[PDB]
Amino acid sequence: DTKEQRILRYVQQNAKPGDPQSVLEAIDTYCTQKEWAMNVGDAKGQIMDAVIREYSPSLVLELGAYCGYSAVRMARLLQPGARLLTMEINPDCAAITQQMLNFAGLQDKVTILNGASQDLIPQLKKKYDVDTLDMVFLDHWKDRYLPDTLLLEKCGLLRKGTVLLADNVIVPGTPDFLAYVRGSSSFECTHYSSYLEYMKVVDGLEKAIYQGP
Ligand SMILES: Nc1ncnc2c1ncn2[C@@H]1O[C@H](CSCC[C@H](N)C(=O)O)[C@@H](O)[C@H]1O
Ligand SMILES: O=c1[nH]cnc2c(O)cc(-c3ccc(F)cc3)cc12
Ligand SMILES: [Cl-]
Ligand SMILES: [Mg+2]
Repeated sequence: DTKEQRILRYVQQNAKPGDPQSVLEAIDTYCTQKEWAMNVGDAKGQIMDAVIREYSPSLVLELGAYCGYSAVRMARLLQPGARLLTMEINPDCAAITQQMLNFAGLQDKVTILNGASQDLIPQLKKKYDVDTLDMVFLDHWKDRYLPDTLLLEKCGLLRKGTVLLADNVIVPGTPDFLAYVRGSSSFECTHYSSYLEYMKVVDGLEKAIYQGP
């Protein structure tokens, strides 16, 4: 079996069904004591929780699901009837994420879309009945962050106040995306310095709030 399958099985055997916080703790314990994995983790996750609670977004888009850690982390703090869509290119990972959300009791709040972000984004309005997004979590692949931000804008999915939250802007790093948002009048940017998941290595989140054309 794969690392991701082992993480899910660990959850299943060391967390409580229906209890999101127990799911996060189990994933964090496994990835600290057994095998590292690229979940946003607890240090950055606490900054993410702070953001979610500030904005209480009704519709969140996540780019990059992996095993579902971040989807559990966000979806557990959404208000009733609020929703998360998450896009995942790797079908094995999509199936793990679904099972993770199911285990957590969050499946009614989350839709996992199996496909590439750049193919799915153009289908959100007509196929997923989306108007505009309240928040975007970018956490898929460093080289897609800029192109997919620009695509989201093109497709009319951002509105004044939409919150872009970007993982890994330091490690692996996303220099094109950062230089672009920081230098654009269309974005109000703040940097949240932290650590790479499970590691004593500096990393951070970028918050970029869309301000209109
Ligand atoms: N273009 C793309 N579209 C969708 N998913 C992508 C993608 N490029 C990479 N990915 C997916 O992005 C994920 C990065 S890891 C995501 C971690 C997750 N947000 C968490 O914190 O728990 C991987 O599962 C990878 O398959
Ligand atoms: O590719 C990644 N996508 C999404 N999130 C990531 C993430 O949080 C960490 C890393 C990562 C960081 C250091 C390293 F040595 C190897 C991989 C990659 C991704
Ligand atoms: Cl951590
Ligand atoms: Mg990440």
